[PDB]
Amino acid sequence: SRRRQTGEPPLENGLIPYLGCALQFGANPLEFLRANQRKHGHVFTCKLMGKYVHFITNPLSYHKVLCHGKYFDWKKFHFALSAKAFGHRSIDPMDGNTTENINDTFIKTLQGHALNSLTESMMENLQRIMRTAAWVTEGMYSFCYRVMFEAGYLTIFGRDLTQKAHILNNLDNFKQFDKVFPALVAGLPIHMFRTAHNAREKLAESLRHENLQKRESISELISLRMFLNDTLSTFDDLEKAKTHLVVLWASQANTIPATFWSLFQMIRNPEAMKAATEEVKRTLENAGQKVSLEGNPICLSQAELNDLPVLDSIIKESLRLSSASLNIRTAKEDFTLHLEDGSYNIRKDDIIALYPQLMHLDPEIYPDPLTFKYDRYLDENGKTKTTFYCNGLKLKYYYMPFGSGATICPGRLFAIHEIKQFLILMLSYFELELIEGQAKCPPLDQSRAGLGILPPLNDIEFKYKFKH
Ligand code: HEM
Ligand SMILES: CC(C)CCC[C@@H](C)[C@H]1CC[C@H]2[C@@H]3CCC4=CC(=O)CC[C@]4(C)[C@H]3CC[C@]12C
Repeated sequence: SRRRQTGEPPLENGLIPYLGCALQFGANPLEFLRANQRKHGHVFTCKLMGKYVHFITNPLSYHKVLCHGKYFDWKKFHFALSAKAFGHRSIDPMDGNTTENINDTFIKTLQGHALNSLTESMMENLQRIMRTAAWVTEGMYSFCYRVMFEAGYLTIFGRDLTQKAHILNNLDNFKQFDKVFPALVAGLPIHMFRTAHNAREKLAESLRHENLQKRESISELISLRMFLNDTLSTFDDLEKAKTHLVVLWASQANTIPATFWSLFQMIRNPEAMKAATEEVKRTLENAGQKVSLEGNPICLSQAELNDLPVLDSIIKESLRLSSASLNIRTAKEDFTLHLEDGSYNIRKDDIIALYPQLMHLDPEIYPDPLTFKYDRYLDENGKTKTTFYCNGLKLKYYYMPFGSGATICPGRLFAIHEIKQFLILMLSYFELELIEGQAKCPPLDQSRAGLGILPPLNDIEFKYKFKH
């Protein structure tokens, strides 16, 4: 076994060989870390699934970790996770299967100019899917899944302009595969889950280059990713298809619960709904956009979308409460980490992690942290508030659902645009209400801890009726 040495943080080895604290950590991730915070302070080491994870819990120490250091490796763990879960060979250039910098691929196609067409495509696709008036009762999460999945799929992978059952099949397959994702990350083989195994292979088949080339309006991302698969990799046809499944999962898995919580919190709070309705009404008027189901589709520019402070605040506050990401980096060699709490010795191949849900729900940073306050990221005038403090010091990192530094989601700008577009269209098309307005906020499904946004454990019913 491993023993704590000179300078090294307090070590918690756990009661199980290999797993260590994994079981206890999985049982209640936030309370497990909070209990270790009381027992060991802001810096402690946990043996998890064969690894030794140093947790940095002081929000004032996040900057020393999120920096581009010569001792950190921020790809090796992610690349391995992807390989195991999606069933492709190593995408690490050191392994010689590809020479592609996937980070460069994502930057080039999810940001800058590429973002314009991608944003424009999402708005067209959403409107295609969403367009005597009667009240339709449905599960809010079920609704958000239908709408966001189909729109997201068509925006990223283009349209087959030749078929409704096929969209429904991909939808169902994705639900079946995504259901066992926490187990796949843990190390359990997909073979063990027959339904999910078949689902993953069916998803992969439809994303083969031969099937993708037959589609209209493919994203610059996938068309670049196809080109680089052929030019810079030695992957087989199915492996190439599985690299597109990684991108499908990445574009859907966090957007769907993110969309649910934003929609839910906006309707649940009458104050948030009234403000958002007025903002969308104001924005559409100034852009000369008329909401008509039979006429021409609405068009909003990136500039118009980025100037929605109320919606931005609603999304940010929705993510603040539901984000459960695990910010990880690995030690390249043995070194000493210098933090506000002290100096700690870290060994080679050790993991240095952040669980920013500890910060998002910190009462010292966010007063009444478990309450949804729609204007939490707004000032007196109604402009985005970027100043948050912690024990007197102004915080550089205060909101991290997409991560930060080099370990940041490249799809963040698109993610916020597509949620905004869904909310704009939902407010413009329908009259919205809940089955039980005075019903409790659903508990977060903790089985998805470390994988991004936590979905609700149980779905909430809601009603919608198109406007005249
Ligand atoms: C609410 C929406 C989303 C959330 C909260 C989210 C969150 C994240 C987080 C936390 C990571 C890992 C950050 C880290 O390295 O510690 C990540 C990675 C990534 N996300 Fe997002 N994401 C979202 C939407 C999207 C969308 C719409 C796309 C579209 C393509 C996307 C593409 C990716 C990709 C490709 C990576 C991996 C980057 C790399 O390893 O090189 N994400 N995202
Ligand atoms: C060309 C492809 C093979 C690119 C591969 C991208 C892989 C490495 C990326 C895409 C989406 C990323 C995940 C996004 C969601 C996420 C949230 C977290 O809080 C921890 C890290 C994870 C679990 C990420 C791990 C690495 C993933 C799976």
